[PDB]
Amino acid sequence: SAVQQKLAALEKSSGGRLGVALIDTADNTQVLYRGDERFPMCSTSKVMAAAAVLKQSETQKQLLNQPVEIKPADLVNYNPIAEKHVNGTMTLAELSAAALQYSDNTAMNKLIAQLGGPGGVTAFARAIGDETFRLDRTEPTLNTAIPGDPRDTTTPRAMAQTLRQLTLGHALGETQRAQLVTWLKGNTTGAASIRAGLPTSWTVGDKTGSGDYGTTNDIAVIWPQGRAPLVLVTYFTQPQQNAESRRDVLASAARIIAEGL
Repeated sequence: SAVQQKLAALEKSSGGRLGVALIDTADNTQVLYRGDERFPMCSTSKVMAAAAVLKQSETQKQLLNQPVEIKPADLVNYNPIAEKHVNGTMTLAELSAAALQYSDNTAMNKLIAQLGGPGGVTAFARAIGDETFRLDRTEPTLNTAIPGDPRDTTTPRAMAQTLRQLTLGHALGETQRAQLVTWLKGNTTGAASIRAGLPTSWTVGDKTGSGDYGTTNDIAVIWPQGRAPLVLVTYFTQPQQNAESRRDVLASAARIIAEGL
């Protein structure tokens, strides 16, 4: 398709490795570029951790209001929200919001612990049919994004399907699903990524991700005004360990996808 040639040309111009998966829910059509290759998830993994806690709250009705202590030792490299509550508490809801909307790494680590470790996040993925997702480490080491390293990776295809189920399908209860959508729609870190490649009139909920090897990711649900929603995953990684983020590549990929729908 014209789109796959344009995505290939974008990738060639960028010097990196680009992975894209679009699902059009209007007709369930998929557009894939390196859709079955593994990419480091980085902070896009935080969606699965939040969704797993949400699933727990279906049975533990009060779980999200459970206070969790933030101790100094819990603080890692990037904790914009947890920092504000050191030696205090945050609820599991507040921690979920912080992980998704501010990409707080301490918050993410508290969610993993609530789930009994990285194996508890991966287990939820398997439970909802994602056999590709694997979370092996905690923050910040899950962001090393070493070429060839299968730890803490997924594929664009797999993440797109899973993100659809969590947000548009019924992998989660109705209330949990809505809460996740509300959290994603209030993301604050995505203005320069997928959102920058799309019409301003479209509503977007997304979770960005970044790590070493210039890894620059964004996963998003898109509600075009007067049209079925779309799921768009864009993964991008580069061959130099100290490469700079390339959020423009994600916007450009979104723009190329928008040209055709």
